[PDB]
Amino acid sequence: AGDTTITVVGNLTADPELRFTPSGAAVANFTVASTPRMFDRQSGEWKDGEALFLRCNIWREAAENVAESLTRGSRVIVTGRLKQRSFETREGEKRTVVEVEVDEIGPSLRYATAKVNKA
Amino acid sequence: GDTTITVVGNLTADPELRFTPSGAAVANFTVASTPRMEWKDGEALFLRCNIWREAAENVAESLTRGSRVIVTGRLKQRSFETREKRTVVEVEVDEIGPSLRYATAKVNKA
Amino acid sequence: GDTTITVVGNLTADPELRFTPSGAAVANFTVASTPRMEWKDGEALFLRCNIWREAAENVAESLTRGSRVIVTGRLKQRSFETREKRTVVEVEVDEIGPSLRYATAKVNKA
Amino acid sequence: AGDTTITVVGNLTADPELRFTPSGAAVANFTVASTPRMFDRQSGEWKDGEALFLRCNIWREAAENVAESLTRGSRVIVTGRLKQRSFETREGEKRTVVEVEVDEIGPSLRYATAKVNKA
Repeated sequence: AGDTTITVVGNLTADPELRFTPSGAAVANFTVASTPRMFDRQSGEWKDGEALFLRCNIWREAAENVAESLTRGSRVIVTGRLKQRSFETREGEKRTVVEVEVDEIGPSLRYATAKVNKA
Repeated sequence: GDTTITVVGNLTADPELRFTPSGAAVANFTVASTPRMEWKDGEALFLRCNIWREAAENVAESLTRGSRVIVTGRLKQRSFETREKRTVVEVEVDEIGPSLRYATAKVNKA
Repeated sequence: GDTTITVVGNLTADPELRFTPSGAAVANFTVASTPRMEWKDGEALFLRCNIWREAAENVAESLTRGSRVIVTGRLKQRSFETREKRTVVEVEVDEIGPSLRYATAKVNKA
Repeated sequence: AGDTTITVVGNLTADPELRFTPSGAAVANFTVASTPRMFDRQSGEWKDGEALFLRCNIWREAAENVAESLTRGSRVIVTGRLKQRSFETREGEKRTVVEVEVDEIGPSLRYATAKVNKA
């Protein structure tokens, strides 16, 4: 009844890639780079932790809205479901990767303002 | 050890921006989350939210009554123990953004 | 569209097991979540929880006052609008288990 | 300040693998198989969705407690942080995978009871 759900905050590594299926349905893909931060004891200020890079998918109107509104570097908040997709290596094997099927996404207002236009 | 929460919903009213006596910007708003499954609204959940600093000012400039938002933060609770027991909750907002589910946005850094 | 929450904390009291007039088992318990960072407790957050069916009976059999638990469920809110405004929250528990952070458990299916 | 956090519910695919670092610190690894469920419209009851398999890591006392308490098939609830680890293929390349650094874990009481013993 419950999918595995997630919230990620981070920046897009690149402009959202927008495609259209053969039916005309829009799909946008992008990756969120999430930079955590540790205390870094033994003197010293903060220290950025290893970044997590999550590939995200989103469909139809929401995908179009993402393509119209976000770009490389955009700081975003994303909620969605973690899904495992299967791929194919040039050596025959099927290696999986975890991606986010996005439910909702928006630009963070932490360091930015936004002019919102409702559909 | 902090209990975190993500809520999606609509501002019940325009964010109220103030400044502490110290000069620090603070914004208060309430998120109304009404689940649906175009048939049958669920119970409506109204979460009081507070946020600070530049984010506070960006919220006040960018969002209004009705704006659909994604909010993540820490869930807080108070009890006013009394004459009579009263509790409220509140979310100390870490990040907030307008949802692009049903809208577009022109974004402007800094 | 449902707002979910995960909370980690300790039962304030032994779970209270009842049966609806229908015969359905229900358990009520409250989770006290006290964040720490062995220096400085944070604010304590007490979430009323309800769960149903076999899970209700397993909770009542397995957990007591003090038991450290991991709880995920849907956050619910009520307003008692009145003579005077009063709200409470509650978590409709999807799953619950005792944490193995500071304890072991002998587990027994069914 | 915020890591990317997650809650997963599922079953262990196998008994937890327990190891000890050269310092004597315990580490347990295991994978949670999370089976979501869709409505399956166009007549028909429920239908299990594609399972998500997440590799989980946990350390020290908590790892020992997991090894003492859980086995293959154990239904569990897990909270933790999503981390990307780097590996090495037999063809030279470094392929990453997302894992859970476990904060807390416990056996679900959904279909089971537990005798809890506090340390």
